[PDB]
Amino acid sequence: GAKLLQILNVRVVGSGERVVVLSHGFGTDQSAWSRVLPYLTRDHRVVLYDLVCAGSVNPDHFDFRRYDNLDAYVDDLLAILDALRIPRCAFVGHSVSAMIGILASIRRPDLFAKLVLIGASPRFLNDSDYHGGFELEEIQQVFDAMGANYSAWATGYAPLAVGADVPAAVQEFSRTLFNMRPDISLHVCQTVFKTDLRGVLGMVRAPCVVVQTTRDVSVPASVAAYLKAHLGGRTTVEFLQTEGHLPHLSAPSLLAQVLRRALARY
Ligand SMILES: CC1=C[C@H](O/C=C2/C(=O)O[C@@H]3c4ccccc4C[C@H]23)OC1=O
Repeated sequence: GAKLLQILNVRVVGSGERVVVLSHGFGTDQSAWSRVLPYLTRDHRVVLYDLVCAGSVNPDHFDFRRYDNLDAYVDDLLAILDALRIPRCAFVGHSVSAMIGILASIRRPDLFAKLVLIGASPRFLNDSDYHGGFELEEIQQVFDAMGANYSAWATGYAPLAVGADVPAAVQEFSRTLFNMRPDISLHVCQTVFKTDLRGVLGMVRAPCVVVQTTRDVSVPASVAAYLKAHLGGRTTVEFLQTEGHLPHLSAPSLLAQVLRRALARY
């Protein structure tokens, strides 16, 4: 309840009758939302928190057996909302949090009025007649890299993830990426890559906006199309006119426009 609010560094800011949850992705924490936040705070009550795997959350609270699937992250999210006494909200989440949001909307359809998914994929691994963008050997090489020299891995990965040449964004992402516990980073990455949400997408009742950039290193353009086609609710794909996996860091003013539009009516 209240302790969880402290453990996950929960914050509520802004004024408006409508509630939005901003849920960060891998390698970041809630500070990643800082640039888009001012566009929202006039019209919304905004909840921010850190995922348990965030570097800004004490690694002692991370349970390796518990967090071995995304449903545990969903537990934390639902427990946060119930603690804050929020009966209904819109959920915006990035990367792994998009996955968490999908699962939470299935668990508690009454709680989630709308989903906005950024850099979202149901499955990263390739399959028969499914292009996720990665092959088993490719991902294996990553795990080895994260395992052998983590900082070296992080140094190489951060600019690929940002993907546009935006030195300040690369730096901000590196701050929170390097500060992650290397073993927790690997674990989350292993959990995510073993996740296949394709089968449950049809169970989502909430209207969804899939936000897609021109180039995402972990998310092929065809995946956004797949989500729109297979999500059970009314779904639209919004395209950003710029590239990268972290548009809230790399082009926050552009992402804010799509968000303001997506959160207009839910
Ligand atoms: C949860 C989440 C998944 C996602 O892809 C994560 C990746 C990672 O860690 O190494 C992988 C890799 C290896 C080489 C080049 C790019 C990437 C991106 C892949 O981005 C996220 O935030």
